[PDB]
Amino acid sequence: PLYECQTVKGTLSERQRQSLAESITSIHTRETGAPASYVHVLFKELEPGSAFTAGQVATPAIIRGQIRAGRPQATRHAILRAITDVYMAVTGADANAVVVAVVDIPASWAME
Amino acid sequence: PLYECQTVKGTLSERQRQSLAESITSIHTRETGAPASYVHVLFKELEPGSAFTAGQVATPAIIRGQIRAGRPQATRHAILRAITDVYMAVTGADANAVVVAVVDIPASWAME
Amino acid sequence: PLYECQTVKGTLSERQRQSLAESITSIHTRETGAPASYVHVLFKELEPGSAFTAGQVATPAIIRGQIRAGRPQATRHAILRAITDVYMAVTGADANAVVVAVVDIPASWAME
Repeated sequence: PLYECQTVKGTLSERQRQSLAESITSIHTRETGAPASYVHVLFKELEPGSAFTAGQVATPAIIRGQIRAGRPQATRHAILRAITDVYMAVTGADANAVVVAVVDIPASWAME
Repeated sequence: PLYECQTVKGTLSERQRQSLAESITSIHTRETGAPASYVHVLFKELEPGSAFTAGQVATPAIIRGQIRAGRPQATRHAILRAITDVYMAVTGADANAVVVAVVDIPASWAME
Repeated sequence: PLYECQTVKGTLSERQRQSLAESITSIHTRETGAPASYVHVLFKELEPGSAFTAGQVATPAIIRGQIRAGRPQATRHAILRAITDVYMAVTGADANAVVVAVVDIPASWAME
């Protein structure tokens, strides 16, 4: 599985990144039952004038996760809820300034 | 909905990113009938010599958009065309060096 | 066709990026029968400490390829194993620290 977090530069500190990484990992290994050694979390930062919401300069938080297909929605939704809650708990950011998406990738489409 | 623009470092200015963000937002809100508040546009730059076309160093432009599934193909094509026409007009780029993709995301795969 | 390579900043030399760009382009054109002019390879770098495996900081390598739908699995698999072998040869990375994915995008969903 691959989780990518995109925020405007200056949003996350090193401690917050470390926290989110350990948490997101634990969330996946708990909701899916997979070994952590295959769970990858990536953090990317955007320049202040490179993030827009409704056509205006903003600071949205986008977290995207690619997981393996063959899982019920209750599982995906559980991951969505947990990831959403933990980011808001770590950063204190607003809910509508946070977007989380977990998509399916067929196992036949990946090689690890 | 999320739109991401990937170009070589130095391609877009502040004014251009503002224009493209406003343009993409307007195009999406019209064709899909979705509010602007949910429309997010991100800009990412690539280091010189890290973008390749036909095995050689080039400056392609990649704009990818993840929208809600359930809308007809004519709607998607209209979004594809408009974004492509706009980017070429704003930047002056070659059509053969511009790639736009609008993929469907199931409504229950995202949380916001 | 679009191939993105995510690594920790400093992992790939410019010569390594060149070699990977050519071989990946070569593999795709060999297995699909598509012109090289449509093949785009992008190299993105992550800041050290912004890339995590399990719970801690690591140096994973993510190569994601977006190709067009309508092609059989054997084609995609051949691309997957080839890219995997080539990357581990060029860089010397561990197989457990390398992830390759090749996803489908319907021709109606892209424009170039």
